[PDB]
Amino acid sequence: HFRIVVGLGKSGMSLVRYLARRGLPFAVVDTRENPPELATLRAQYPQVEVRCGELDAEFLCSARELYVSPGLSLRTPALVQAAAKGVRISGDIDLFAREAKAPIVAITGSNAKSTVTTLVGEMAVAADKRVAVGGNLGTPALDLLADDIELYVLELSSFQLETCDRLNAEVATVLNVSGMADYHLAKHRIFRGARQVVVNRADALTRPLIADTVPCWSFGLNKPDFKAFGLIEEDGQKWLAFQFDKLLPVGELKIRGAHNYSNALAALALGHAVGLPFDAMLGALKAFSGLAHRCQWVRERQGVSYYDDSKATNVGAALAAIEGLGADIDGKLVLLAGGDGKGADFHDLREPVARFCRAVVLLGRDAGLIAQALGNAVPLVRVATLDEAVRQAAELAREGDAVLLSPACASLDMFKNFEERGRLFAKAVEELA
Repeated sequence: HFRIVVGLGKSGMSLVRYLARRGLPFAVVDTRENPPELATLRAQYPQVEVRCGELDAEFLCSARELYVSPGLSLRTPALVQAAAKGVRISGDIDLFAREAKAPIVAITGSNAKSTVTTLVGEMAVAADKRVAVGGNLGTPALDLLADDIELYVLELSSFQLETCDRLNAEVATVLNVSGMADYHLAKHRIFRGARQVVVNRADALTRPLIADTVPCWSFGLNKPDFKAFGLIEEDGQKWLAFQFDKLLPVGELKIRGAHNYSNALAALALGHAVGLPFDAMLGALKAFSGLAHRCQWVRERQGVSYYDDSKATNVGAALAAIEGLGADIDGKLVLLAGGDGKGADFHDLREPVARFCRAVVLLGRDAGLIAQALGNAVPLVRVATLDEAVRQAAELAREGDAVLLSPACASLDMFKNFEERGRLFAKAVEELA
């Protein structure tokens, strides 16, 4: 029967391409008045009606089925009236789930899902599989469909799972949970029809009831047991481990901190469940420097490692990296910070800096402001350029320390965006003698 695309974004346009190539009659609605895709849609799909305006329950009831974009609230009045008359409320992921003829790795959770999703993708690439990665913010799932594909890796948001009826994922995981009942019930739908699950030993709420009847792999930071990825501590070294077997000393990883070890172990668990070899996975794990500008490893020079965390444009993001990297390393931190502070209260940085920093290097407009908030009990130096800051940190860092650009400020006083700031930080580091 008839179908309607409800919402015209990146996912909506993928629904336009999918329904058109399959030869199915459909129409499109959007609450805007000159949406961007309107010029392309009038030129490339001239036979499709595009109804721009406030949603009308009357118009939607001419469809037996609707595909709602993740942004829109499922409690929008027109959508509630349409489901009462019997319209099936669906979405791109629900169509993808019915059309896939290859296993699906399905990942949902907090912001941490980007590292795990990216890792499993690079692991599968290292294993010579034809793999498509998408979902959530990323390539729309329906665009990934192809008959040569051997493995789908999907980062799914709570909204995308709300309109999904039965995903039939080969392995599925909710990375972490800990009110907010609706958020976690939606995420939990990722387990509908799942043939394997990966659970977090640190968070009992990520374990679905089906873990008692389907293969259940776990990850965590303590010592692993049957079907578990964990940490073994033998001699003075911590090792990533599977069951009784030591896989790799964490010191050979480029990423740092407890959260990254857990993300690495979850990615090992997910990749294992789909038969990725350990040798391929561990090599990819060793080569992964991190996400662009999220505490990203740049270089090791004379036993000092340099980390680009330029995305930390606020106090909260920088405190997380100061405590995350500081608790993990053997030495101490040399922090580079400063820029546009947005009037933030920098007081929250004093104690972690006193506990983890050997010195602080300050640049940017609000460098004097951060200085007064840190006090006169940590060694401070104020510089004018990023290259001065990098060389000044290298003159302060002793072996085993970490040089951390976690500015806690925006970069627009001296740079184009934070990404150019991190890119130029890496350049100054790569140019040290």
